[PDB]
Amino acid sequence: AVKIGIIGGTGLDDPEILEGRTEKYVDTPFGKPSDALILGKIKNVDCVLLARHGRQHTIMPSKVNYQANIWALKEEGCTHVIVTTACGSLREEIQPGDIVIIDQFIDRTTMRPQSFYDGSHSCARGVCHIPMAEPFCPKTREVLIETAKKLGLRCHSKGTMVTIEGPRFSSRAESFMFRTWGADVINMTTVPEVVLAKEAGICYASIAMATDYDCWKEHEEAVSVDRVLKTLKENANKAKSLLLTTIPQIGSTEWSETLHNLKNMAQFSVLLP
Amino acid sequence: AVKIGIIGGTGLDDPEILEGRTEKYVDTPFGKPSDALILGKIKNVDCVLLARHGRQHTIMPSKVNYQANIWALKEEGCTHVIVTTACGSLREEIQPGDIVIIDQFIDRTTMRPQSFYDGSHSCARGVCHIPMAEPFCPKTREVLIETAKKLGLRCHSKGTMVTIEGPRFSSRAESFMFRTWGADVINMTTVPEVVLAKEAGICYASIAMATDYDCWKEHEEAVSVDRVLKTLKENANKAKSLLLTTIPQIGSTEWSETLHNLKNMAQFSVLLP
Amino acid sequence: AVKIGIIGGTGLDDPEILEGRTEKYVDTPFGKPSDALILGKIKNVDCVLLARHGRQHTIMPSKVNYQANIWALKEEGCTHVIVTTACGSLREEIQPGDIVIIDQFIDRTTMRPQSFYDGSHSCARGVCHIPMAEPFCPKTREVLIETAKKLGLRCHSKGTMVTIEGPRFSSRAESFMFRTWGADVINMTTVPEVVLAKEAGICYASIAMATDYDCWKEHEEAVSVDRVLKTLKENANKAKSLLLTTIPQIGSTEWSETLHNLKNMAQFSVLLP
Ligand SMILES: Nc1ncnc2c(CN3C[C@H](CSc4ccc(Cl)cc4)[C@@H](O)C3)c[nH]c12
Ligand SMILES: Nc1ncnc2c(CN3C[C@H](CSc4ccc(Cl)cc4)[C@@H](O)C3)c[nH]c12
Ligand SMILES: Nc1ncnc2c(CN3C[C@H](CSc4ccc(Cl)cc4)[C@@H](O)C3)c[nH]c12
Repeated sequence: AVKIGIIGGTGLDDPEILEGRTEKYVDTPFGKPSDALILGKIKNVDCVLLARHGRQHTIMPSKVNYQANIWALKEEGCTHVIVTTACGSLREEIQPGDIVIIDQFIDRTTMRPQSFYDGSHSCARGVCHIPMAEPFCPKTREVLIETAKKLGLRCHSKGTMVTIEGPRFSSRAESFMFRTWGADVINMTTVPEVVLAKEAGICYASIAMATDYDCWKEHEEAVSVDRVLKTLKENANKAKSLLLTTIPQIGSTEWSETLHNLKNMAQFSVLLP
Repeated sequence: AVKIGIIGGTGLDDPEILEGRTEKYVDTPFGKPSDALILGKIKNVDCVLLARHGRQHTIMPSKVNYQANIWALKEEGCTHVIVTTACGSLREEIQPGDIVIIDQFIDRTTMRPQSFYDGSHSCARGVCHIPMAEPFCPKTREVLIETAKKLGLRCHSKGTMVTIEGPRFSSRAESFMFRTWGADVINMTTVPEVVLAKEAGICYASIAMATDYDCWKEHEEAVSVDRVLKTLKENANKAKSLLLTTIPQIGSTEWSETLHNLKNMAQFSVLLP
Repeated sequence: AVKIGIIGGTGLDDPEILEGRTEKYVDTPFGKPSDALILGKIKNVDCVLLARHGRQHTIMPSKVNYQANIWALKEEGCTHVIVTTACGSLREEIQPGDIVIIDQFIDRTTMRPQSFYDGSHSCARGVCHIPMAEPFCPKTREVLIETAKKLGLRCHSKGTMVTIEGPRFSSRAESFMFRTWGADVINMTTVPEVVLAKEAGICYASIAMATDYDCWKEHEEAVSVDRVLKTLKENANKAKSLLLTTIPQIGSTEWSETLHNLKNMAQFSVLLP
């Protein structure tokens, strides 16, 4: 069965869009999810919705309960998780408003749990070393790409997200260094969400929306909260249209082989006594 | 009004120099400052002095209470914070003994709180994402530069500090990598001091004194505590003269616009419910 | 006297090999070592054996008690610590099965104590800033090199280990970035083991065994637990032969000057009140 966890800036909740809406507060072995899971049906496909920074944004990216979020989506039975994220563009040709279907990351985070297998829980015994060669679901990305071209939206079919610890924005020196590293976009939340998704055997893809060019331009104002907020307001419909047209397609594709493979990868990543 | 917090290796305390000296032990929402604040007047300008690693240097750079230090200077009413720091040179042309008026950093730290807005305190509610495009006060740096040329001291008008976690020094591989990154000087304390200063709406500049060339030279002894200590002893007067001649000038400049701008930046960085 | 702590994948325990075997559970100021120290004699040289991830591998590289391991070896009286480690090759010419006698590292770790001098213990008072220009014992490496050529084994006489936090493997973007950085091999345990060894005045060298090429190859399967495990099984005898032929030689060399120098370096790294 297809069940799609959706994380992020999605006005997808709900009434016209979400049929059979149910609000469910969840307690996981890793503590509390960011907010109540919102459960329902979007065009006859089972979905689960989750606001990353909580009821009206009160928790910093560093202190987001990533373990609880992923574990709670898996336990509802999600086979997919498709997320949305604001990001800074590190390249001229990724303009604010553009979607980037990222395919790689570089971790610049420092204070974040990145495994369920942390020694502390009976649900996750042993040590897990999960492969990250292909951090993002190949077939989901493809649908995301096909669908954005169907929508005639500006879109980059690939890209490397650098995830900074934050909550501060980058210095200029840092911005230029990530440029030399070959990173395309920058955020605060992609790691460890994607790593925990893979540990859980979930197919996970990210819709990244560029909102600013960070601070690397010498003659333009550098990123701020207010500039990200207004760009994000202007452009939020694109990520929303992309998901409404994507979700029909996911629920009408063959998935058993991808999910079987993802399950074995996660299974065989773990070392028991 | 002008009030200048001064952090670091400053024999500025006191008797000839500091008029109207007062020792004040402070308790902030973020715990204890590194040491008692020493309060007084240097050439008719209100100053506040603070030893970064405590009464006779007992705390590692990683465990320095950066939140408490900055918050306590702000609460005394500082409009400026000008700091001094030892550093390793990552370029031949920055010789030991040289001052670098840094203008950028690269964060290599890992275990450090970098925001007052951490979820825990009523004085700092919401999430703060502070811009870091220009981490250091433009007009203060300028005075620092003008004044060092007035002193005929060797000086670099700009520079990128890499801040390592420590307390160890860098491996050679690490030293060469920061070189390829375009870093000029290296230390253990610049981040998060500067980031917390900006969150507080304080104009903050750093006097960086090169003490060694780290370990990148193939045919010279690599950095050690004793080599830094003796270079620092030989060269400590330069940073002291620079501040005595700088402090008159700060207290005689126009500041209201810079501080208004810095206040709005900090104000508009924060997200409430 | 020579006493050699040996950490890692060593079937050196024991009966044919280890004379006068004794199992000793130890309590250090920094908590418990990874496992019981196994104590005895290998070709008439006093050795101490220690399994890094514990009795049948149950602790993640991030949560390994590095402070306890090193401190317990020092307190038994080790003058040397020679370790073995699996690693990913970041260069074509380092083939799986090859030994790399590493000589440098780059730290990509984030959540790890890296000093005994942490403020908390009477055995380690003050702040320690240990030089890392030459993180690995020069004369031990040399014996390791000479001995591998005597064994006619494939061997790289130098190399830069990047130590990632883990427990996940690297993304591809990350793999390529460490390549551009000039790293040769990749692991999860080298830092802070080597840094704590130096703080302790112990001569410390690493036998690194390449087990995989991580994920940088476009047309080969990326690293997994099972691929590392089988390569490691196939190649484990090489690291074992290298140590049996190395250990005679260490116990028959002049060491007093190296250890005196290493002791002064550690001594003079520390700042008391
Ligand atoms: N240059 C940049 N650097 C790092 N991250 C970002 C991001 C990504 N997030 C924006 C956000 C800061 S602004 C914002 C916007 C809406 C709301 Cl409700 C709350 C806050 C952080 O979660 C990271 C966009 N541009 C970035
Ligand atoms: N190559 C290098 N790398 C990192 N940091 C530094 C530093 C900066 N600090 C020196 C200092 C180590 S030596 C010292 C000197 C005086 C006293 Cl009272 C106490 C200790 C650390 O706080 C970082 C200088 N050279 C450096
Ligand atoms: N590409 C790579 N990246 C990071 N580390 C490694 C390592 C080094 N270790 C292997 C090991 C993962 S696989 C393994 C093997 C035997 C046992 Cl008993 C338990 C687990 C981690 O400790 C890091 C090899 N290849 C690596």
